[PDB]
Amino acid sequence: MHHHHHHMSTNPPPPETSNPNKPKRQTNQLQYLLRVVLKTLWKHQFAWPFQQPVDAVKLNLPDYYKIIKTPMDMGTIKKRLENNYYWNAQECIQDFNTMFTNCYIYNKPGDDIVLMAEALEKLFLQKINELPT
Ligand SMILES: COc1ccccc1/C=C/C(=O)c1ccc(O)cc1O
Ligand code: NA
Ligand code: NA
Repeated sequence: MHHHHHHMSTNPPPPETSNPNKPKRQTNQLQYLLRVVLKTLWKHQFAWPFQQPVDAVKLNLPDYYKIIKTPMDMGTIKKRLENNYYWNAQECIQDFNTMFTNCYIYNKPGDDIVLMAEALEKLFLQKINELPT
């Protein structure tokens, strides 16, 4: 009897940051999303949980990827922007919204992590209120 001692929690593969077959563009709005929006959010005191895929193994959150089926994080977004992965600003904004929404789904109002996401989302909405063009 192994008692399933060898079945251990693992993280899923991270989201793709490059797809040569995906249509992509460099737009002023996407350049701004990288240079202004992401890079100021990245420097925020609360950015650190969001700077890379949730590592459910390290955090001992074995239920995270049971609950969250569309993970997203700013590290993935930053790579996508740097790799010219996106067709338009709205695709990138959708990834930000997914990142915040996942946090609110998995956690509860008043949790430290949710207060962090709320603060970043406030700054995010302030920054994207006006894009180029
Ligand atoms: C319940 O999750 C938290 C609660 C309070 C503060 C932070 C978190 C989440 C931390 C992360 O998600 C995280 C931090 C560092 C890292 O390398 C990977 C992560 O998923
Ligand atoms: Na929730
Ligand atoms: Na702006």
